[PDB]
Parts: sequence; C-alpha cells; structure tokens
Amino acid sequence: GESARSLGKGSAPPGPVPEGSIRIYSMRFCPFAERTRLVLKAKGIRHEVININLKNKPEWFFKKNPFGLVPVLENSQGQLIYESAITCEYLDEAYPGKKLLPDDPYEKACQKMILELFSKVPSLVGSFIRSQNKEDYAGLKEEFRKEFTKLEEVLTNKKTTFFGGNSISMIDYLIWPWFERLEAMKLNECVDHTPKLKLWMAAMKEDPTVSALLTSEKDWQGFLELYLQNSPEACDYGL
Amino acid sequence: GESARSLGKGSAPPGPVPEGSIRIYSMRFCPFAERTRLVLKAKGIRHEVININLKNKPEWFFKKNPFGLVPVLENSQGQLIYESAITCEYLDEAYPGKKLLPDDPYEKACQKMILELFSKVPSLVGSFIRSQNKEDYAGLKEEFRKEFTKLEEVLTNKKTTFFGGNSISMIDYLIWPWFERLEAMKLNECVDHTPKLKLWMAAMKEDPTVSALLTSEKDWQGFLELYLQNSPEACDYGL
Ligand SMILES: *CC(=O)Nc1ccc(Cl)c(S(=O)(=O)N2CCOCC2)c1
Ligand SMILES: *CC(=O)Nc1ccc(Cl)c(S(=O)(=O)N2CCOCC2)c1
Repeated sequence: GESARSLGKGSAPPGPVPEGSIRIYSMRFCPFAERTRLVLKAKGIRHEVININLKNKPEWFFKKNPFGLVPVLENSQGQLIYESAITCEYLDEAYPGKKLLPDDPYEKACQKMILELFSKVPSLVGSFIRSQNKEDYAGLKEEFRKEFTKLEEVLTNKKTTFFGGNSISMIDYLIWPWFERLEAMKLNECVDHTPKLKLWMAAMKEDPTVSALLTSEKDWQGFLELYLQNSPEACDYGL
Repeated sequence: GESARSLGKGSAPPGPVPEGSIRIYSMRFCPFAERTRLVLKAKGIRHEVININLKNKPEWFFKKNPFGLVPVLENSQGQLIYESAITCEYLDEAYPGKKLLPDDPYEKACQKMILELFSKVPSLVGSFIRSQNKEDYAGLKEEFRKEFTKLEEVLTNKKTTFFGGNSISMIDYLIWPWFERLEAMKLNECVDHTPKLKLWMAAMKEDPTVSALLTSEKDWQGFLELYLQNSPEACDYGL
C-alpha cells in the first residue's frame, strides 16, 4: 500500500500510540530495523509501523531518538526504546508468546557472545559501498569469509540447525538481515567454505517469520541504486 | 601480594575452578575487567582472580577466550563468559544479592541506552595514547566534552544522584572505570561544564564498592608509562 509511504521533512508529528499496540519507526530496507520487525512478527505482537525517510528526515523524529536512527519503539505509555538489539530484548521481555532468548543466564550470555562474533559484519556493508572494481570485490569477499568462519565454528561445535539450538531463537533473527542481503551484494559465494552456515541460510529462509518479511533481490537493488544516487525517493522504492 | 602477579607466556594452564567460586581472568589496570570486578564486589560473589600479562599472554589463554581479551569468567561447571558487559549481566542474573539491573523491561532498556550514549568514550583512550602535544590535548578535551554533555542531559532530565536512579546500579559501574582514569590522563577539566556529571563522580568515589577497588593516580601512571614503553612488566607494576 501507499500506507507504507515514509514520513519526511515537513510531515506532521504523529499522534499517540493506541492502547494495545506498540509502534515501530522503521525503514523498509534497513537491516537493523528488520531485526525488530522479525521479533514483532515472531512473538505475534500487535503493532503499527511508521517508515522514516532517512535521506529527508522529519525534525520531530529527533524527539523520538536523538541519534535520528531507526528502529525506535514507542508504546501507549509514551516510552521510547532505540538501538536494534535493545528493542528486540525489550520486546522479548515485555510481551508474551515464544521466548526468543533463553531463561538460563549462561545460554543467554552465549547468544550475546555469538552476537559479538558477528559484530564486524554490519560495518562490512560500508566496505561494500566503497568497493568500486574487481580488485576491491576480491578483498571484500575475503573479509566476509574470515568473519563467516567464526560463525561456522559455533555451528560445528553445537551441531544444531540454528545458533541457539534446534529451534530458531533471538540470535538467528539478530544476524539474518545481513545474510538476506548477501545475494543482492553478489557475496553469496562467501558462504561456500562455511557449509553449516550455508545450510543455516536455507533453514532460515524456511522459517515462517523470515519468509513473511523477506524482500526480493529486485526490490533491494531498486532501493540500493537510489540510496547510492542519494535519492530522497530511495526509502519509498516500489511505492 | 605477589599472589596477584600475572600469568604470562610459558605459565601452566590453571586448574579447575572450585565449587562455590567463580574465576575472573583479569588485569589489574584494565577498565573493561574492572567492570566485572565492581559487579563481583557489589554482589558479594566469592571469586578468584587470575591476572593475564596482556603484553606476554599465555597460549592457553586463547582457550579461555579466542579473542585473547580480559575479562573472562570461568565457573566450576567449566562454562566461559566474555565481553565485559556480558560478564556483568551474567553475574547479576546468576547470583543472589543486590539486583544491579532493574526487573522492569523498560528501565532495563534505559540502562542499556545510557550505555549506548557512553559507547564513544572508551575508543577516546586510543585517542589519548596518540595525543603528543598541547594542540592534540586541546582537541582531545573537546571530544570528551561532547560525549560528556550527552551523559549530563540524562542526569538533568532524571534529577537523580546516579544514572539508574537514587541508588547506584549496573550502568554506573559500567561507565565508572573511564571516569576513574580521567585525573591520571589530565582530562579532569572535561567535566567542568557538566556539573551533575561532576557531582556523580564525587558520589561514585563514596560508594563502598568503588572505594574498595579504586587505584591511586601514582599506580595508574606507573602502569601507563610501562604499557606505553611496551613493557612485559606493565601489568605487574608495583609487584
Ligand atoms: C537503518 C539503516 O539502514 N541503517 C544502516 C546503517 C548503515 C548501513 Cl551501512 C546500512 S546498510 O548496510 O543497509 N546499507 C546497505 C548499502 O547502502 C545502504 C545501507 C544501514
Ligand atoms: C583490558 C584492557 O585494558 N583493554 C583495553 C583495550 C583498549 C584500551 Cl584503549 C584500553 S585503555 O583505554 O585502558 N588503555 C589506556 C591507555 O593505554 C593503556 C590501555 C584497555
């Protein structure tokens, strides 16, 4: 729908969040905000979405988050929560349904330590934007392969389908958005020496939550070409 | 005591952690490891300490933490936990006594969002090491002042003694080590336009846990001059 169109500079500040719902301030192609949206879907949390034009931001958005970044949660009480991992943790704790983080303190620390193993991967997206030719591409693929070997080791040791066990859990949703984008970045071959990680991607794409939120390669390319041309229209690609 | 002397290259791998105790692999001047040690003291957790010579590390230490970094917790069951904030969270959850993180999901997310406001400050220690003259020092003081204004705003809004309320809590211990070191780095004047932050430092130094772990300026300078000369003896300064 046009209902998903972003609010940008000059938009009216939105009204209060209705009792019984939580609001996410998101952007449809942002992988950090996708984390929060995977959790909202996986736990069956009633919510509304406000997309932000990250090239043409409303000044009122800095009242939601002084950093000016998505995702942000806002509840009916007016409380604001930001930073992707903090939003996810908050939702798992505040709402009923599937516990995505273990109750056991050690197993919960393990999920966070895996998140730490992953922590170099997002900054590699800036690396991808600065890659201009085949030489830069070869070096970019090597950087992805050395982070991916760290994740392969965890699956080798656990011999589980997923990073937190045989059931999908929080850590899987927290890293998935970057794996979702590998095909579109032409980095799919970075998982070819990481066989368990490659099977984990196939298992993720079968998860009902993942499948319900997955964006096509054509849609992510439309976004990236406008985001790279510096277009105020990038966030609204397709609408 | 000489009992605190670091284990370095060639040391024997240590034995199992006794039932009823947890072990921290630490270094006496590392502010990340100090986080974990403030939590261990604040909750009254029985523990042993193994100091690591971070200039002359035992090869067995990479079996504790593949990153080779302190702090690491090891319990009687053989479980290993690393990354400073993860160790602290784990201890607050796994042990009885003073809850340092709130039970309320929102108030817990607030502490983590403040931690995020602080997240540039530790990398400013590398900035300090690279500062060579009065011009670099002036620029370094400005960088500290812009991060400190973000923390001042939180105290202005809450009008509480501490970052999590009127009682000291986890977030205060998580940021204190860097404030402890400001005098020794000659950055004490970076809090002079942040009056609540300056009163918060005076309140911290009165906390029994903080006071019990505080290192003198003379001791931190002895460490830093050896750490800067690249000395294998830096971590054992004073012993
Ligand atoms: C919400 C959002 O998109 N945040 C964000 C911040 C930095 C980076 Cl690099 C990204 S990205 O990695 O999705 N990136 C892909 C290449 O250019 C567009 C953004 C996202
Ligand atoms: C455990 C440890 O000390 N980690 C660590 C990592 C990086 C930096 Cl920069 C520090 S520091 O900021 O304490 N630093 C002070 C100046 O030089 C010595 C180390 C600590």
